[PDB]
Amino acid sequence: RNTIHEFKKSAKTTLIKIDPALKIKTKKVNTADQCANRCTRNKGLPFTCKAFVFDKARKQCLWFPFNSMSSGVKKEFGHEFDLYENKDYIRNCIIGKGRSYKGTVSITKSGIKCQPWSSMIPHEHSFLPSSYRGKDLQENYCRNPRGEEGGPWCFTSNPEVRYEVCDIPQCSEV
Amino acid sequence: RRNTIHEFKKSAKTTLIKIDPALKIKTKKVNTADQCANRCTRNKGLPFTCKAFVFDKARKQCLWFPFNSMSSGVKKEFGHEFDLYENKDYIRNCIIGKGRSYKGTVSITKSGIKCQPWSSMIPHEHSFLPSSYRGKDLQENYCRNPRGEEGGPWCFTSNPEVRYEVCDIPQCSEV
Repeated sequence: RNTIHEFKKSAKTTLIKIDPALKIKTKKVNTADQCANRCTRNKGLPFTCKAFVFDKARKQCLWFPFNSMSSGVKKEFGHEFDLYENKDYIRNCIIGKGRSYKGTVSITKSGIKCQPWSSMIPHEHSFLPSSYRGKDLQENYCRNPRGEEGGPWCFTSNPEVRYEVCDIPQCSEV
Repeated sequence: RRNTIHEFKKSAKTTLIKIDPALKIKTKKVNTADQCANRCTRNKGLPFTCKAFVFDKARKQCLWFPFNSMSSGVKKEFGHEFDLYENKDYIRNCIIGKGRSYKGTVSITKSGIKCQPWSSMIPHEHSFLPSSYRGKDLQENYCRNPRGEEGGPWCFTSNPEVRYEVCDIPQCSEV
């Protein structure tokens, strides 16, 4: 099957390896969907794939045994690249107030679809990605920029509900 | 309507039961479990956070739940006609310490060997059986650390020369 939509996609982004010892595998392919299928099943890869980048200009896959949180790696802007991270290795639970939560949940506790952080409809705010580096305020994911009690939250697509907390599990719950 | 049926951890012949009648549950007649997965993933038209759904193969319908098997007040229930699908977005994918309570779906050891199914005895014979003191959360070929006996979640290996090996599951506290 196609597994591309099972990854967390960061547009216009790539990863740069700084640690010489880290492995990488690259191959020319037609589409990104093909990179995802191979990463998912580690097809022909001599390591467990945690992420991959598709270079739309060169039409090439770059498979990695690391992701954007790994030491020895640096995230970087690049308009011709799209980064896809295996969600099995993107922490999906919170420890404190969800200060550093980077998961993909984008629905409020009541089920309302979150409003994109870079959007101003329905609500106006000052939570611009630019003003909160390292907070990953991309797409419409639940986040906790200021680190407020409630945990990860988001402005909602419902005009009557400015913002609402999301229902992200505590890592110790089990 | 992309198929998201694989973004869920499946538990056959199982449904969930919850007391608190204050929670909202949605139901709908469908053709396949796949149709139910897409709606939970996108969370379309659901007045709550969809964490799991059950597909009734006898009545060809699904029930979307605001909870999963790990939610308080919820219990599993056997049923030949039911298949439970839990949204992996709410199944903890990192461990704390030795991870005895790990219930994620990683199924490959640290060196990259595909895990042997717990229900299988090939290549390795073992005593980690269903009703034993060490067979509590064993399912499919997922890495597990029964009673936290090893350094972390592990599994019997599909490689005859490697009986077992630990898997590479991230610590929730590191990042």
